[PDB]
Amino acid sequence: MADEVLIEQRDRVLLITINRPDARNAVNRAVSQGLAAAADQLDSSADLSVAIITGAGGNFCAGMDLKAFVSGEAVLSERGLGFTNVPPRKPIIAAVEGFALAGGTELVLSCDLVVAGRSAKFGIPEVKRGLVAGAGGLLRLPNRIPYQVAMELALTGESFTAEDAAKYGFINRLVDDGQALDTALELAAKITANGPLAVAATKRIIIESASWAPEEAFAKQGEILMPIFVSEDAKEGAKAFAEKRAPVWQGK
Amino acid sequence: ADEVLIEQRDRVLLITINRPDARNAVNRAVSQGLAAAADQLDSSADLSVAIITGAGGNFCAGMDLKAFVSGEAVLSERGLGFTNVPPRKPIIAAVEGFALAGGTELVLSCDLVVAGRSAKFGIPEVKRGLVAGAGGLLRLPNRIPYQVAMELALTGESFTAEDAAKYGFINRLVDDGQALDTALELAAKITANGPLAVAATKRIIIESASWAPEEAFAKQGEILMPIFVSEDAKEGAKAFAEKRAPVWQGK
Amino acid sequence: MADEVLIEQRDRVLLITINRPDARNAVNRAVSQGLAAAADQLDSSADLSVAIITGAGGNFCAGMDLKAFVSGEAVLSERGLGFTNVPPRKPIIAAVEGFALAGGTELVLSCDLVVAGRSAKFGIPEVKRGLVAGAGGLLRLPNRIPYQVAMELALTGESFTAEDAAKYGFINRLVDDGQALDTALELAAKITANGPLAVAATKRIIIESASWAPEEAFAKQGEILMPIFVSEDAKEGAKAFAEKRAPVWQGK
Repeated sequence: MADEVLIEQRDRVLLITINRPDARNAVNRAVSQGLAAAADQLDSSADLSVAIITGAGGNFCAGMDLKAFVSGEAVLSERGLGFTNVPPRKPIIAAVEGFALAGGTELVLSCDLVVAGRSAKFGIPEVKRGLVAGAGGLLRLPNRIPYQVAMELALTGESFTAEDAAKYGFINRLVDDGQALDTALELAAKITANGPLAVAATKRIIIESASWAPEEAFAKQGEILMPIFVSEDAKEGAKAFAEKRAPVWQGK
Repeated sequence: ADEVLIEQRDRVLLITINRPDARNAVNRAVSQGLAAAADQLDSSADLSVAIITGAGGNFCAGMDLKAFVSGEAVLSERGLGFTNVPPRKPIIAAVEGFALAGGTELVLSCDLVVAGRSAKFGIPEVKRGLVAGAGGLLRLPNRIPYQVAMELALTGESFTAEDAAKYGFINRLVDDGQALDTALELAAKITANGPLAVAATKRIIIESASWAPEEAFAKQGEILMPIFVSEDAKEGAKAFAEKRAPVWQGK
Repeated sequence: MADEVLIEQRDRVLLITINRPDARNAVNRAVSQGLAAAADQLDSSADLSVAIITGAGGNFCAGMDLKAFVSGEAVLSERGLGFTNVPPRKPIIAAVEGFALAGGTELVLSCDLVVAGRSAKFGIPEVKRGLVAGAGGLLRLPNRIPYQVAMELALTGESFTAEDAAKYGFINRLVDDGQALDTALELAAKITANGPLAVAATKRIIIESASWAPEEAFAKQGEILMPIFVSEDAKEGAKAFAEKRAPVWQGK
């Protein structure tokens, strides 16, 4: 059987495919560990700038594999359910088709950007069973869409589509079913044209800044900016611009 | 009759401000009765959700100024009714007609909003040289886009349910007079679910805004633990697997 | 050569105009200092309640003047690029036409309200040169429009129009090109109609509340509120309302 997580490098893009189509890409031990390792690979390899996560067979992820867990498999890695608890540092785009409920929705929420087929289905249903979502969905959904919409969805546990969520800026690209990956690939290419460390540092500032004291916010930002300003890539950006040619990025 | 009416319908507490002739302004009896309602909601295991609405087609005109001026102690230990310490369990505002000033701050202390199309909101304090102090400024810029909340707070202008629907401030937008009926359906969607679960989900959504990132999952975990050992959690798994409805206890 | 920053008072409104249209109103030292001193004037003058900032000759601001930086001008003032890092205490409206990229966009984000001509062009393009935007755009854009859209624009560096951005609440008044100043003045008058101290304190609570611990938020608000309750304007506001006459504010 093919690997349950596929990993393919396309220039500065790392394409991560959950590959259990007959289980709608539910997260068992091999998927959780494979996704954690992809995150590590993305962040540790200089010639990568961005990742895309997607699912084989027109479904993204049914969430935790309850059957695998009940048999005795560990579904959590060091980064949580795949990487829900500790998403990667470098930018990652979720390319979502079809079923993406529950842990699948929480995995989507751990990503930075979302490209989705219009029929793609999301949800945080835990309260229906007298449970509460614990893989970050409650920490993040209320910051991606309007507070009262997120609250409604979390309290009713109802499903919602990419098509419905597009008005709230939760869907960076809304396309026809079947188009999410090719669209994600284009968006990734727009990002990887830019300075590798600069796109990473930008993300970092955006995530960390909502934790900073206003008194310190500019100094904290400045700490992250400094290495960028003196990077080799920053030199090449200016040089390439003067010379009317494409920059050649190195990630240093 | 009583200036605040309280009615239990299974797991729903219906709370009605009952001063229609005063457009349901908050005097001492109202503020105290709303605070007492919040206590009853939060202390009663057989309640999961509340709905707050106003008698006679208006929600709440805010602070009763005649009461304030005549020396009534209008603020309760939870603020203007419960603006400052809102209930722990989920609550829905069912808003018709006039909902200005303190009334808008009362709406903003709720979690979800069902409104008649013509319902009127606003934070008009600056027009009188005052500042809104019952939570409006702390919450409105987190419920609609920052610059829209800023604008509304600085001009003091009124805005309707219809205008605000565009920003995700209105969970259900209904023909005028239908807010309570629609809130009762929305409430039933939530009371269908685990009582402890819906309260804890709300709790995490609220308190997460002020957690250090590096401690967010640990803080969250402290709220989840009592849930995963709850009797409702066990009943939810057994009810699903026996293809029947769950019978909740709030334990 | 005219002043690089024009300043005009209309009743309680301070109109601040960046005046280097030859350079598309790029910020050199003269502009940065002019802008900082205009902020100071707004905040220290009791008979002012609100400002409007705009650019002469049909664009807002091209951002940092590169010729100036390169040659050695100390462009950053005490308040940043003009006043990006420490904006005015009192409310300020950006009246934006035409080119408003990079530093210009961050200047806009340092204001509280935006009125823009529909073809106005914003952007945070630093990543394209292997740089990161450092004048507050990354601290602020994600709180004005949806998180993932801000993240996207930050990572792509892609320009966006006022027309595009209006759906997100980033544009308080979207108007035809050429009408931004006129409309900003009408909005400013709607604000100056209200208590000067009350509008400033309202802005302060909105900004600073973002960083208060919940259990202290009402007490901290209480501190900013106390001076308002006992203010002379508070009395005047109630008596003018009672009488249904224009209140005459004093700023105390």
